[PDB]
Amino acid sequence: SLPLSSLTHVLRSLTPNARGIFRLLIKYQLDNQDNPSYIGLSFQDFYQQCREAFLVNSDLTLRAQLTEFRDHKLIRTKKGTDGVEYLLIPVDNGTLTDFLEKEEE
Repeated sequence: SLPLSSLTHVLRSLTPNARGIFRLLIKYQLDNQDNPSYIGLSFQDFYQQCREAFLVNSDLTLRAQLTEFRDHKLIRTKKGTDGVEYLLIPVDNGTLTDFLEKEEE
């Protein structure tokens, strides 16, 4: 797993909204970490959530952003029973927690 400081270093060269996007995805993973049936959010679901937080306004920009995240190994996808891609972050949840506690006091 990637350490907190490498994670921060990747994120600091992105835009404010990209950081928001990543934090929103963290929050979903951490809030559901004790549920073995949570396998992540679909793109359409996450897109709508990002749109409601004024983090993104097009399919295109979100998709570009997730693709950049994947190349940095900050997202992974897993196909559901339905053939739909579900989004998770392949970083230890302790590290992700520490990240949120720094990104606000």
